[PDB]
Amino acid sequence: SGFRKMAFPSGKVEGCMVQVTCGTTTLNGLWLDDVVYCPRHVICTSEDMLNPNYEDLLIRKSNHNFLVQAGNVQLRVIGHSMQNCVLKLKVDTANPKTPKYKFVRIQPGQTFSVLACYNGSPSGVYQCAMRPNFTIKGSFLNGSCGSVGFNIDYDCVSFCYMHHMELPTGVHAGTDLEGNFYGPFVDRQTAQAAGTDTTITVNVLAWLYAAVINGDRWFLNRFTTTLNDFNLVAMKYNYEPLTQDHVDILGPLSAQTGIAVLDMCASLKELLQNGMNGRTILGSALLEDEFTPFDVVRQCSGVT
Amino acid sequence: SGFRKMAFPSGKVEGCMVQVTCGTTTLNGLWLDDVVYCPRHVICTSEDMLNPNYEDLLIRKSNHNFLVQAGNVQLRVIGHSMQNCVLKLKVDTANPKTPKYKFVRIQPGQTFSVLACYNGSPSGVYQCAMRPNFTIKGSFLNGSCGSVGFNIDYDCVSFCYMHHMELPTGVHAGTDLEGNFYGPFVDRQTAQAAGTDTTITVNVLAWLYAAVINGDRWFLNRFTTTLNDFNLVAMKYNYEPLTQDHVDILGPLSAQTGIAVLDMCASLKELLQNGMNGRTILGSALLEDEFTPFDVVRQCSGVT
Ligand SMILES: *C(=O)[C@H](C[C@@H]1CCNC1=O)NC(=O)[C@H](Cc1cccc(F)c1)NC(=O)c1cc2ccccc2[nH]1
Ligand SMILES: *C(=O)[C@H](C[C@@H]1CCNC1=O)NC(=O)[C@H](Cc1cccc(F)c1)NC(=O)c1cc2ccccc2[nH]1
Repeated sequence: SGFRKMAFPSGKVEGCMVQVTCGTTTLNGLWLDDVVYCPRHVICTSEDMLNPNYEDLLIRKSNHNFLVQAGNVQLRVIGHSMQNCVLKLKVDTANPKTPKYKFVRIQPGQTFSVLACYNGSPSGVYQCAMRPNFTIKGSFLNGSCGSVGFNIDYDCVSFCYMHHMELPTGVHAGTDLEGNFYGPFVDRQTAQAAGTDTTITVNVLAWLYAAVINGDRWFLNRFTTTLNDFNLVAMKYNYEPLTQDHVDILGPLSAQTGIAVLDMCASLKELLQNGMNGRTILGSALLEDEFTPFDVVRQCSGVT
Repeated sequence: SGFRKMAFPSGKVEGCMVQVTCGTTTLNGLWLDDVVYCPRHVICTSEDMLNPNYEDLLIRKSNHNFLVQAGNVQLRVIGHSMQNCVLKLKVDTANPKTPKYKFVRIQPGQTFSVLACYNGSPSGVYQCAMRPNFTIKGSFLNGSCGSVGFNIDYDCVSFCYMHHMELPTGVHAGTDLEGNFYGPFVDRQTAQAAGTDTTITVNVLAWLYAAVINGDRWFLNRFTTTLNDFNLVAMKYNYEPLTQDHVDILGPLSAQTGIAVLDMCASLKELLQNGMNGRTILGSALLEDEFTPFDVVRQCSGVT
């Protein structure tokens, strides 16, 4: 029993983190086979950022301008190129610790683990969701850029996020490992800001099922609702509409608990309209939306 | 910016997890140098548990009854012995991935990372506090016993927890790596139950400082309180008394924010007496007590 925000074990990713330095900027890189991936803004000066032409900036660099350090070993850079907003530094040594991996882009509402790193050294691991507005609510300081987000399936690391920047509200923005930003953000100095966000309804329902599996039942009721009536309530409280695919995805959890999805939706409607009246669910006094149905199933196996 | 429940990178511990099987029981072990540590209840049958004499049970075992598997390699057991509630299996191979390590016992109120494992394979990592009542609110299923808790300092893993059991309320109990239980729990079948718990006051104050560093200020006020008057309020709300050492430990965070510790205590008193009035702090609608002052400093460096 119990339910925690749990990250994937980070060792397979730790073995891939290196330090990349260009000029006076140091940040992190991801070393897979004979390529090190890092944010292209490593090549910028501060004044470069309010109007950078990266093609020009990169054409003025050579391999020797990039210092790559893996632990206490310098890696010789033998080529450089830019893929969208990431820099690919070819090095003369394949990482012997390269895991099986994939570069996957994730959807809003999906979760992943972040290995925060500084100076190529891992500092902490935590779980994050991609928000509907394509930001993440991370924990990142100066020097954390190039830290990555990932999921692990069997033996395979699916990398889905590289960290680039912090927005004015304190939330975070980055790219997939192809260098393509999540959301309408850019690696140049602008007034860019997070757009309006919404709550991930299917994840809240998943977490209510986690709570039932863990013995929190006080919010259940005998009522049901229709999908349409629920989604009228969702709209009013800035929750994302629930689809029939979401209902289908919640099928296993509904079967395990014996609580139909639209019955649980009637409970969520009551919670939105009434609040908790001083009670908690899984140790929270808010409705939590950063657990997917898969996160709940993986963690709550066989408690029944 | 940002503030997350962050665990330590788990790779150094992943390299130490193995599977231990005795009879029909499989659980996890910790392989350091040429010793594998695991819960001694691995040698018990189900009926053994309501009244086990472990000295007798172990005197009836031999090395060949213990199957130890590190990944896909069987480790030959060449000795066995029992230290309090842990079993030490000497194997004929030193773990080449042994980190620098220590066995440290932690205090209630301190935090650590848990690497949940099944069948010797790491599944997830999360941060936990040792509660005042010596339980932990973990996330553990059948097969998770022998999973460990730890902190990492520079290159050194301080192991502080091995998992043994789940209590009736769904919280968890275990030992230090010397096999000595945290709290008044035993590895035999009893009606044992978690005792009354309390909130870790110094950690709540630390988290309020984290919130200030991250721009949540609405709960601040111009008032101060005395330590005595605060502790009268603490007693009423089942919070642990605040000591002058706690005040001293909060000194750096107080200096960084410019908010005297007893000023922050006056804010906490107001929050306990009034609630939050629909507001949140660092994304929570409850006062959070599983971050130590060191956790906050490590994570919130230089946001100022
Ligand atoms: C990389 O290590 C670093 C991580 C930041 C630092 C603080 N917290 C984080 O997550 N990233 C930067 O320094 C980037 C660089 C950059 C990227 C894209 C466009 C840019 F103009 C600059 N800068 C920021 O994250 C940044 C800059 C400003 C200015 C004003 C308000 C907010 C803000 N965020
Ligand atoms: C080890 O893998 C396993 C981990 C448990 C399983 C469920 N969630 C966990 O964290 N631990 C056990 O099976 C232990 C064995 C044990 C240890 C000490 C004394 C014992 F009598 C048995 N058993 C339990 O955790 C347990 C047994 C019972 C019975 C009734 C109520 C609660 C309870 N917990």
